[PDB]
Amino acid sequence: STVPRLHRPSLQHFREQFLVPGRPVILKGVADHWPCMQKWSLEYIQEIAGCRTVPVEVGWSQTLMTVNEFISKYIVNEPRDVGYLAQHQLFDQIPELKQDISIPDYCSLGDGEEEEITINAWFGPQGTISPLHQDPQQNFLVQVMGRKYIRLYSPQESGALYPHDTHLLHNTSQVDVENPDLEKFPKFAKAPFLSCILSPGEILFIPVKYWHYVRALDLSFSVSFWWS
Ligand SMILES: O=C(O)CC[C@H](O)C(=O)O
Ligand SMILES: [Mn+2]
Repeated sequence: STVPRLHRPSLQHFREQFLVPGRPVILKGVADHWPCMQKWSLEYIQEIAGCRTVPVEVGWSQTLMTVNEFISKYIVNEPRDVGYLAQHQLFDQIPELKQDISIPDYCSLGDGEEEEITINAWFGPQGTISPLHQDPQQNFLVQVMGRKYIRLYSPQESGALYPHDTHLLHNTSQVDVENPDLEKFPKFAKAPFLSCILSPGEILFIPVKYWHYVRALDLSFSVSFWWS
């Protein structure tokens, strides 16, 4: 089915119908007027961040380059390979940018301290893919630029997702969601799921341990908040 979209639900409604039972939802009307939504053009990103070093996932390999280099080589003109400025705490590195986002009020329903929320940037061209995996905290994934196709499988379906057997990769599925090898992974075909296209100004709540797969449909910038 499709992930439900709710306009500014109350704290109590979010807590009781989504957070506690662990059900995904898209929050509308919450981040849609954060400054980032209008300010973060490529040129703005170059002006504020261009000379800073960032980690870039290529393909598979992990490298380092400036933001200006990342934009030149992997975004504009005609890139040779897929590169993704993924899972990077850009807002700790560049506090000016932190002024363009906010901590969602819903995070205060958690048990953790605000100081310990991890804020990551996800900036890349059309076609970046984060394979199906699960994380150990709650997440608000805020879409700023472009759209993402997202598939969500409940932790109750873990047996059908064939996690990798190493402790290191045990949080990641062996299956390629959009082209699954059903000869090797036959249980995957019948596993139920939710999906959405997440658009600018929308927030996706990914419950703790919910399996998620993400493909960028356009040049994309997302900001995740990992919280408890
Ligand atoms: O947006 C992506 O490509 C991955 C999002 C990530 O898995 C998260 O935990 O926020
Ligand atoms: Mn994740």
